[PDB]
Amino acid sequence: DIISVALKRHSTKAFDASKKLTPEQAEQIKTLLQYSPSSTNSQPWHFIVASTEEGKARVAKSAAGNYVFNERKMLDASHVVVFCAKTAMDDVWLKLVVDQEDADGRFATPEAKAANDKGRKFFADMHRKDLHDDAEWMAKQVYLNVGNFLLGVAALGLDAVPIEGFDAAILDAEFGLKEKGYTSLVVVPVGHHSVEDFNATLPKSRLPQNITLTEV
Amino acid sequence: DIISVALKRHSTKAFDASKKLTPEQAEQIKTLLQYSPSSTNSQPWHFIVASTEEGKARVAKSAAGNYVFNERKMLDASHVVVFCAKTAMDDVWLKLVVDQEDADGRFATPEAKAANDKGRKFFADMHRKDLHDDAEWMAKQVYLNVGNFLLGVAALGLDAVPIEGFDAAILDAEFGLKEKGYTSLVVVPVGHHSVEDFNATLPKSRLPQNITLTEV
Ligand SMILES: Cc1cc2nc3c(=O)[nH]c(=O)nc-3n(C[C@@H](O)[C@@H](O)[C@@H](O)COP(=O)(O)O)c2cc1C
Ligand SMILES: Cc1cc2nc3c(=O)[nH]c(=O)nc-3n(C[C@H](O)[C@H](O)[C@H](O)COP(=O)(O)O)c2cc1C
Ligand SMILES: O=C(O)c1cccnc1
Ligand SMILES: O=C(O)c1cccnc1
Repeated sequence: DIISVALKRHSTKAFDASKKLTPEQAEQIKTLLQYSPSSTNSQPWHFIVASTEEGKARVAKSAAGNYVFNERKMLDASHVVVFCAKTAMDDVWLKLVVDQEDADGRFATPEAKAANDKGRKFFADMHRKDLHDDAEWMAKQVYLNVGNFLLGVAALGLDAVPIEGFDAAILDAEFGLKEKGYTSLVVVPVGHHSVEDFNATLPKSRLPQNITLTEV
Repeated sequence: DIISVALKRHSTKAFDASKKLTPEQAEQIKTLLQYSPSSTNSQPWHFIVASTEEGKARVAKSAAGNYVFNERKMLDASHVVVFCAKTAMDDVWLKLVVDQEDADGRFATPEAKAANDKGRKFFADMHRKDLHDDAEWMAKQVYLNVGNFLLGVAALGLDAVPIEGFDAAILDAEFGLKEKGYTSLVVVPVGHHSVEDFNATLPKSRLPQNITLTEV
């Protein structure tokens, strides 16, 4: 069943502009985005969900130059999700997280809450103060969300395609992302594929496990 | 249904060492590892699946020290997956990939294969030659694999826990990954939680959508 989803799922190359998500599906994809796991529950992300013609047109502006070939996808799909990562890990965000966990009832005592904050604060520093790779660290969490989203959407019976071929400088500018602390990394149009999706009937291809997998 | 899977899964803090994956499930998680999508279908990864007592112990060594809280999870879980990313993208691997799609029958003509090879190399060179984010780029694809794997495993009725808290240098050394061209990124113990898993009862917590998601 889930393996069936994983084996039949595919990157749609063309969407049917007349096929939309049901209001229920639309709510579900947002839930998928929100509840993805992340290191220390950092959730260093922001998402832009374009579902209107005007909204999608703005996103598609990022599909120019060498990426015009991805424009149709953004324009024709039902919903287009823009996965964004924070550009820097700050204490105000760290406090926001632990406070949400607290409001959600994950701490039986203030010291348990302090212990959690110190733990998160410890790995955040290791990345920003020591390794100096917090941008990459948070960007990795976003991709993990993307991975969770792609399988999820497929299990909902919806078509989608993860997109890296777009101009992030344009996309960020179009939504003032940098001046808000974020930068776009991946774009994911969602909907139903059209008869023009040649990849819907092509066999899936992956390297043999004897190359990529070792058992011990 | 898959939404329920997303809302119900949780990071397992303790596993029951007596609860092993069935031969079928052990095979499904590998299928899961293999079929994750990736940019350009480059599949810049290698997986180490430890299931014997000795193998899991070797992986566990990487958690000794400042990551002791993650050590038990690695010894008690039925299967422990180590997600590794290629450390550099070489033309041999690009050759291996495009030849697999060919063997799997994704190209109807030689020009199609060449055109695909050309497109894949254009983005590979962009990352290695122009952006020099070659390693981070492949690492991100591995995380996308992780995200897909965590949802999939959960939908399989299995417990798991993503782990960044481990010494990658130790792990890399134990399995001679550096000379092999890979580096460990995240460890994922899979199995069934024991009554010791205090996180199986705590409520899940996530930041509000009114701050993380913009609709247009
Ligand atoms: C992070 C990421 C970015 C990618 N970019 C694009 C893109 O810009 N345009 C496109 O047509 N496909 C894109 N792909 C789609 C596929 O090339 C890869 O998912 C496919 O070759 C492996 O196939 P399948 O997804 O149908 O299973 C990307 C995939 C991932 C995971
Ligand atoms: C890449 C990554 C690394 C993480 N590392 C660890 C770890 O080293 N130890 C641990 O106990 N939990 C670890 N977590 C689990 C989380 O703190 C958890 O994903 C999060 O707080 C949200 O809770 P949930 O997974 O139960 O939904 C990690 C999560 C991700 C995605
Ligand atoms: O999310 C956690 O608890 C965590 C993440 C990285 C390292 N150690 C712990
Ligand atoms: O997988 C692709 O086809 C792809 C990935 C990144 C950028 N452009 C195309």
